[PDB]
Amino acid sequence: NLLLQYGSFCTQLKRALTGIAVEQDKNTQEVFAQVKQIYKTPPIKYFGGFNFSQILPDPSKPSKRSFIEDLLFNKVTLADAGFIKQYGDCLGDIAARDLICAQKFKGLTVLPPLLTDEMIAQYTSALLAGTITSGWTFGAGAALQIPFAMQMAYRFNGIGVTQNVLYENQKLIANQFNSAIGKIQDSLSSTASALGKLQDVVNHNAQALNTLVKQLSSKFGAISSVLNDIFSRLDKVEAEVQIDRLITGRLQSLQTYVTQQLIRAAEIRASANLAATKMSECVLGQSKRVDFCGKGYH
Amino acid sequence: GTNTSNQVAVLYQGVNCTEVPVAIHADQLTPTWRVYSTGSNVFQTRAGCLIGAEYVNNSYECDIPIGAGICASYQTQTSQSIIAYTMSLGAENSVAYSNNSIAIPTNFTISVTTEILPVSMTKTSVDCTMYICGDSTECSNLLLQYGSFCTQLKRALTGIAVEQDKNTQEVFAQVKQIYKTPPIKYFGGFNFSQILPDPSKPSKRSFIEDLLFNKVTLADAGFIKQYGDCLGDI
Amino acid sequence: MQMAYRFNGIGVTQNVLYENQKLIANQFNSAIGKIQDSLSSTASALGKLQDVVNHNAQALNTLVKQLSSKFGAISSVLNDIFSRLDKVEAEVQIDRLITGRLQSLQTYVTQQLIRAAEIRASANLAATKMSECVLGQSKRVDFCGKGYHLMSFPQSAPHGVVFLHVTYVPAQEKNFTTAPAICHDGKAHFPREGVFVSNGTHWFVTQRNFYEPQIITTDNTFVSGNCDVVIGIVNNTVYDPLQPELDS
Ligand SMILES: *[C@@H]1O[C@H](CO)[C@@H](O[C@@H]2O[C@H](CO)[C@@H](O)[C@H](O)[C@H]2NC(C)=O)[C@H](O)[C@H]1NC(C)=O
Ligand SMILES: *[C@@H]1O[C@H](CO)[C@@H](O[C@@H]2O[C@H](CO)[C@@H](O)[C@H](O)[C@H]2NC(C)=O)[C@H](O)[C@H]1NC(C)=O
Ligand SMILES: *[C@@H]1O[C@H](CO)[C@@H](O)[C@H](O)[C@H]1NC(C)=O
Ligand SMILES: *[C@@H]1O[C@H](CO)[C@@H](O)[C@H](O)[C@H]1NC(C)=O
Ligand SMILES: *[C@@H]1O[C@H](CO)[C@@H](O)[C@H](O)[C@H]1NC(C)=O
Ligand SMILES: *[C@@H]1O[C@H](CO)[C@@H](O)[C@H](O)[C@H]1NC(C)=O
Ligand SMILES: *[C@@H]1O[C@H](CO)[C@@H](O)[C@H](O)[C@H]1NC(C)=O
Ligand SMILES: *[C@@H]1O[C@H](CO)[C@@H](O)[C@H](O)[C@H]1NC(C)=O
Ligand SMILES: *[C@@H]1O[C@H](CO)[C@@H](O)[C@H](O)[C@H]1NC(C)=O
Repeated sequence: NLLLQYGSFCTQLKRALTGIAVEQDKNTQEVFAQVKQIYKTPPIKYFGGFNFSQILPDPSKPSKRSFIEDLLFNKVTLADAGFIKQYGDCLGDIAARDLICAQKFKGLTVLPPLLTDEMIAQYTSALLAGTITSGWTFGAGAALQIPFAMQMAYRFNGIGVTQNVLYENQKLIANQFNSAIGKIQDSLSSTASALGKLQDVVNHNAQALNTLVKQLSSKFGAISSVLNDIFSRLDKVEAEVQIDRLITGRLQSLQTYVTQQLIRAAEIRASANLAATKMSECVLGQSKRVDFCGKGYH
Repeated sequence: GTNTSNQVAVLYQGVNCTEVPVAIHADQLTPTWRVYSTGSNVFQTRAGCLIGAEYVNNSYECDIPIGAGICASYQTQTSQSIIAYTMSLGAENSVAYSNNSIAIPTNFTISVTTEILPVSMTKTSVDCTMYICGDSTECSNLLLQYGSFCTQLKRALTGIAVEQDKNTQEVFAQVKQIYKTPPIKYFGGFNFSQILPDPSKPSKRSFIEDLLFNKVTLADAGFIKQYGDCLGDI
Repeated sequence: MQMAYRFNGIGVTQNVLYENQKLIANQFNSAIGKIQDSLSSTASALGKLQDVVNHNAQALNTLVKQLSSKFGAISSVLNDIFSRLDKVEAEVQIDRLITGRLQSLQTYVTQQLIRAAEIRASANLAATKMSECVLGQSKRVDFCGKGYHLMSFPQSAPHGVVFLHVTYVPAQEKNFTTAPAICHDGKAHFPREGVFVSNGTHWFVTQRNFYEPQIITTDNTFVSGNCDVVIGIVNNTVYDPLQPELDS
C-alpha cells in the first residue's frame, strides 16, 4: 500500500526492460534471418575435393548442429537457465544454495528467447548450404548453381589472381583447406579461452543478478532489513519513516540495475549490427575491405 | 486488435500447466478472474502455460510472439479464434547442384527499395527550479543548498541539443554548392518528376517528401506561436 | 552513359543498357509509381520516426505525471504543506518531495542521454550511407538495397532521412552445361571474363550476370599450360580470326 505513493517508477522500469527484451530478439533476427528460403545441400558431398563435413549439419545429433557448433556449445557454460526450472524445482526446496531459485524467489526472472538453437542452426545451415551451392548469387536474388571449382576460380579472380593458378593447384588448395579445418578443431578442443566474448556476456548478467539479490541485506540506515520485524516492533508513525529509507534504497538499486542493463544493451546492439554487417558482406559475397574478414585476401 | 475482436488468450509465465488448475480462484489469487482456467484450451510451452489458444500444427509466419518458437494469431481455423503454432522459417528449397551444370540469368529487373533512418530527435530544455518547486521562494531557498545538480542537468541537455544539430548538419550538409536542375526534364527517358522539387508548393518539396511529411504524425516540436496560444485560455 | 557506367561497375557490359534502355526506363518508372502507391496506402513504413516522436512525447508526459506523486509525504501540494505544517516538519516533507522530483528528473536526463547516443549512432550510419551510395556506387553486399546497387536518391523526412536505393536483380534463369577450360591443340584455353557454356551441341562463352553467347576465339581466351593438369577440361575447337584474313 505504501509503494503506490511513489508513482510510475515501476511501470517505466518494466517498460525499459520490455524494450530490452524485444531488442534482443530483434538483434538475433537481424543477424541470422537474412535468407528468405531454407536451402539444403545435395546428398552427394563432393564439392571439388573440399571437405565440409565438420561444418555441415550432423543428423546423428538430436539437434541438427555441426561438430564445430557442438564444440562451441560445449565450450560455453550457459549458467543463465531461467525458465528451464519452471518453478517446480524451486518449489521443491533443497538445502544446497541454488542461485537461480534464490533469485527467482525475489521477483527476478529470465524470459526464454524467441528463436531456439534448432532454428538458429537451421538458419546457419541454410546460409552455408546456399553459400556452397551458389556463391554470391543467393545474396542478390535466386540461387544459381555453379561448380565449386569454378566458384573458387572466380573468388581468386576477385583478388587479382588468375584462374589457372587454381586449376593447376586445386588438389593442393583442397588439402590446405582440410588441414586448416582440422587445426581449427584442434584449437577449439583445447583452448577454451577464445570464447571469453560470450562467457563475459553470461557472467555480466549473472553477476548483476547476484549483486541485485545481495542489495537486500543492506539496512540503508534503518533499524533492520526485515520489514515484518519493523512492522512488528514499531508503530506505523515511525515505521513509515523507517520503511521509506528501505523503499528508496531498493528503488535506487533497481534503477541502477536498469541503467546498467540499458548501457550493456546498447553495446550488445552495436556488436549485433557489426555481426550482421560482417555476415552480409563476407558470407553473402566477397569483401575488398582490408582486414575486415581475416588477415590476408578474403 | 479491439476493432477486430475481443477474444483474449492468457499466458502464465514460468508456471507448469499442472500448477495452473491449482492456481484457480477456489483459493484466493491476485486477479479476480479465473474463467479462462476452466476449459480444454490449455497448452504447455517453455515460456509457461498458455490458456485460450488452440495449438495448430500448421506453421505460419510469426504474428504475435510468445517464446521458444511459439507464436499466436487470430484466424479462421474452425468461426474465428486465437491459434498457437510453431513459427515457420520460410519455404524449403534445394539447389540442383552438379559439378558440370551452371545457371546463368537471361533477363533482369530494376527494383527501387525504400530505407528509413532516424537522424535527430527532439531538442528539449528543463527549468529545474520551476519544475521542482514552482512559484515558491522558500522551496527555492531550500533547493539552493542541495547542489549544482540543476546546472549539470542543464549542461547535459544543452550538450544533447547541440548534438542533434551536429547530426543533422553532418547527415545533410555534405555538398559544397547548391546545384540546380536544368528546366529540360528529359533524363534519357527516366521520369524524375515524382522526386524532383515541385515549385507549386510554398515549400519546395517533392511529392514523395510531401507524402512522408503527411504520413508522419508529427507533434509541435516548435511552432510555439510565441506563448500566445498557451496564455490564452482553452 | 551515366547509367551505362553504373552497369559497367557491376560486371554487365553497356550494350545491355544501350539495347534495353526503353525497357529499363519503363521498369524504373513502374517502380517509382509502386513506391508512390505503397507510401500512399501503407503508413507502417515510418515506424522508426513515429517511434522517435512517441518516445519524446511519452518521456515528457511521464515527467509531467511524476509531479502528482507524494513520495511518502503527507501531500503533493507544496502550498498545502506550507499552510498546514510547522517549519521543521514542513522541511522534512519538502526534503522528501525534492528528493523524489530530483530523482525523477535525473532519470529523465539519463534516458535522454542513452536515446541521444542511439540516435547519434543511427545518424552516423545514415551519413555513411549517403556518402557511399548517393555520392557514388557501392560494391558492399546488401549495404544499399538487395541486389546490385546502381544509384540512390535522398528524401527528407520528419526526424530522419529516406533513401531510394535502385538495384539490378537477375530474373529469368536457364540451365547450361559448363567446363573450366578447353583443349584445342593440347593447349588449355581459359576465358578472360565469362563462363564457358553449352547446351550439348556447341560451346560458347558468356558473361556471368547476363546471358550473351559469343564464339570462343583467341581474343577472349588465354592459353595457360597444357591439358594434363586441369580437372574436367573438355575438348573443343577454338576459332582463329587471323586465318581467314590471311587467306583472303
Ligand atoms: C572428410 O573429413 C571427415 C572428417 O575428418 C572424414 O570422415 C571420417 O571422420 C572420422 C571422425 O568422425 C575420422 O575418425 C575418420 O578418420 C574420417 N575418415 C574416414 C575415412 O573414416 C572423411 O573421410 C573426409 N572425406 C574426404 C573426402 O576427405
Ligand atoms: C525481361 O523482363 C521484362 C519485364 O518483365 C520483359 O518485358 C516485358 O515484355 C512483355 C512481352 O510480351 C511485355 O508484354 C511486358 O509489358 C514487358 N514488361 C515491361 C515492364 O515492359 C522482357 O520481355 C523480358 N525479356 C527480355 C527480352 O528482356
Ligand atoms: C510439468 O509437470 C509435469 C508433472 O510434474 C511434468 O511431467 C512436466 O514435464 C512438467 N513440464 C514442465 C515444462 O516443467
Ligand atoms: C499435430 O500432430 C500430432 C502428431 O502428429 C497429432 O497428435 C495432433 O493431433 C496434431 N494436431 C493438429 C491440430 O493437427
Ligand atoms: C561429379 O560428382 C559425382 C558425384 O560424386 C562424381 O562421381 C564425379 O566423379 C564428379 N566429377 C565429374 C567430372 O563428373
Ligand atoms: C506577436 O503578437 C502579435 C499580436 O497580434 C501577432 O500579430 C504576432 O504574429 C505575434 N508574433 C508572432 C511571431 O507570432
Ligand atoms: C535445372 O535442372 C534441375 C534438375 O534437372 C531443375 O530442377 C531446375 O529447375 C533447372 N533449372 C532451370 C532454370 O530450368
Ligand atoms: C543450343 O543447341 C542448338 C542446337 O540446334 C545450337 O544451334 C545452339 O548453338 C546451342 N546453344 C548453346 C548456347 O549451346
Ligand atoms: C576430348 O576431351 C576429353 C576430355 O578430357 C579428352 O580426354 C580427350 O583426349 C579429348 N579428345 C581428343 C581427341 O583429344
